[PDB]
Amino acid sequence: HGSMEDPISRVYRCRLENPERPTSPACQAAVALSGTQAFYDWNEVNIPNAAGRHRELIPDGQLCSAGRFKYRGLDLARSDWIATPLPSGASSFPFRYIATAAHLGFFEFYVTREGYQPTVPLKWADLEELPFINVTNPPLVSGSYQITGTTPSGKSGSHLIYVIWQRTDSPEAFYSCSDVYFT
Ligand SMILES: *[C@@H]1O[C@H](CO)[C@@H](O[C@@H]2O[C@H](CO)[C@@H](O[C@@H]3O[C@H](CO)[C@@H](O)[C@H](O)[C@@H]3O)[C@H](O)[C@H]2NC(C)=O)[C@H](O[C@@H]2O[C@@H](C)[C@@H](O)[C@@H](O)[C@@H]2O)[C@H]1NC(C)=O
Ligand SMILES: [Cu+2]
Ligand SMILES: [Mg+2]
Repeated sequence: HGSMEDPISRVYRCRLENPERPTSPACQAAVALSGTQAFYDWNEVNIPNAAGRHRELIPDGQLCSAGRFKYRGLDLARSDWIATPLPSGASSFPFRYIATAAHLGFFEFYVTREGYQPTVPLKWADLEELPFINVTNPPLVSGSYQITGTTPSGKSGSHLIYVIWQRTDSPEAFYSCSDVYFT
């Protein structure tokens, strides 16, 4: 159980804005759609069944909810999701995935391709084909996994990082969307 902490996922950020009275316009819209309980369950954007079959089980336009109607507020294609500034072509960004319960598993990091439009629902073809980080059981430190990688280098502006956490002792996987701004 968990989600991305840095850059922070939509689901965990909206939780931290308080589901009872959200502060950012995008989270207001998201909580209005999904209701509050989904956001208190920010750590469980999962498919208990995945077994690595992400593209098969998750329809286009439902990447951020992982095809789960419960998390449909995360699929909103808004221009005003709050984004984490991120350098393009750098190896020092402190990536963090907060785990309420650690698991045996690996994390695949994907970024959106050039010419991604935040105003269009996220489709599989909006992401790069290959992950820019794939890491098995990275160090767990103070409740968060610390992950190192090089960000792809010819990027600027509003993008998204999609993190898939596939367990190795279980078919269960977790799915995280993080809004970022390359700069
Ligand atoms: C990201 O990294 C993980 C490993 O940390 C990749 O998963 C592993 O993929 C290996 C092959 O590329 C799998 O091993 C081969 O598996 C079978 C086992 O029966 C053997 O026949 C064969 O000789 C190899 O041993 C390995 O099983 C798999 N590990 C786990 C726990 O699933 C991962 O690959 C991706 O997801 C897996 C589940 C498969 O769908 C892979 O094809 C797929 O590439 C890496 N992800 C990427 C995108 O590269
Ligand atoms: Cu868990
Ligand atoms: Mg690595």
